[PDB]
Amino acid sequence: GERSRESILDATERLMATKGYAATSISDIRDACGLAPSSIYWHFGSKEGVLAAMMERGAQRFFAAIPTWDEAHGPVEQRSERQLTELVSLQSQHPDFLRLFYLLSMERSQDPAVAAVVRRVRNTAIARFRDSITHLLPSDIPPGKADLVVAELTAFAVALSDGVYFAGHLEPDTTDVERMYRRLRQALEALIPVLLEETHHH
Amino acid sequence: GERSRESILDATERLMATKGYAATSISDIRDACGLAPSSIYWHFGSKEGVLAAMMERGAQRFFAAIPTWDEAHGPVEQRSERQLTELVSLQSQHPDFLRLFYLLSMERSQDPAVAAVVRRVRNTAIARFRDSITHLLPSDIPPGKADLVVAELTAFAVALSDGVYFAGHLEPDTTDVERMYRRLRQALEALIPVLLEETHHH
Ligand code: NA
Ligand code: NA
Repeated sequence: GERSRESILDATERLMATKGYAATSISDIRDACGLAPSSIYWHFGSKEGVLAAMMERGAQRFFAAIPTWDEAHGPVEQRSERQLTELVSLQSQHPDFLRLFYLLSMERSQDPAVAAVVRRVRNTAIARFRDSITHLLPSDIPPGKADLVVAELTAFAVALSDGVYFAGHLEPDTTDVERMYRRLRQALEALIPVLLEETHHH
Repeated sequence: GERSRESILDATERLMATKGYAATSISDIRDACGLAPSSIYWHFGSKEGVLAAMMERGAQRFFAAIPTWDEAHGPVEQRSERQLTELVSLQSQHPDFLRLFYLLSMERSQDPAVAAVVRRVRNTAIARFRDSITHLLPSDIPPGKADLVVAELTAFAVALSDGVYFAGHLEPDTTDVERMYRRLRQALEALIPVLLEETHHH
């Protein structure tokens, strides 16, 4: 099934870019990838399902290009910096999967299969941020306390990172993605002791 | 013109909530507000124009409920805190105008009149954040340098604030809006000396 699916998604991607969503028909997609409407529906159920799958595939490619903490090479002190430089580079490309993700997340989606796609991509991003953020804390924090601090830091980072995409979309000419992320790293470093102490009100 | 417009927007708001955008017809809107399709088109041009105007009106109500720095009362040291508490309160309601703003900003919009609406709302938010952020700096910063630092802080705040809405939409049950904004205020306080020093590389 995989290869047919890839071909459908490639064609729909190019078509939507060209014509927009509304003007792109299943028949246009067939014309471009050589698979009959019957075969397209069999794989994606609907046009909206195709868009959702195109968004997920973009997301998977994005995440695969960012090393997990264990995959990052070089000194363990600089693994955090390697991850971040890959994020910066991918984000500064302004990838279309993100536009699609934010759009689908805000739409009150007609096709009920879209929500699961949105949820999966979102949870992956949160888990990936969590992964790297755990390594910013001192290693002597009791694990439960660390889980709390990391969760909060992770939400802050995910929020800032979401906003960076909007800045790139709406202020493309004045937005330095590398610099925004540097500010995030700096904010996280500062917030760590704050969260450690405020949490001690437990 | 004002009062007819308000009535059209009220009706479309209720209708979209109920049926969704696609299922809401101009005729449904007429049925609900008592203004003929001819009069609806005269004011908004198209259905998309109605949605854009509904989004802007929501935004205007939102901004009007947040005091400018000069409007805030109480000690000038606590004006920043008053502004922020109103922001927290409005954001924690998860207002629909924001969903619409993010959606319209991500859509490749068919009606060319929508972009100007998006631009206006966005510029207002940036100016409002800028306004309050200027008061976080020491008063002895040379004005030009302050403009730079404030701009950067403003972009960071706008980005974090955008992300807070996504957290409220996608992690509603685990997102504390007051706490996220407290973290933003704390991050800004920490970033100020960082930006002052890094800027001294000019
Ligand atoms: Na994509
Ligand atoms: Na609205």
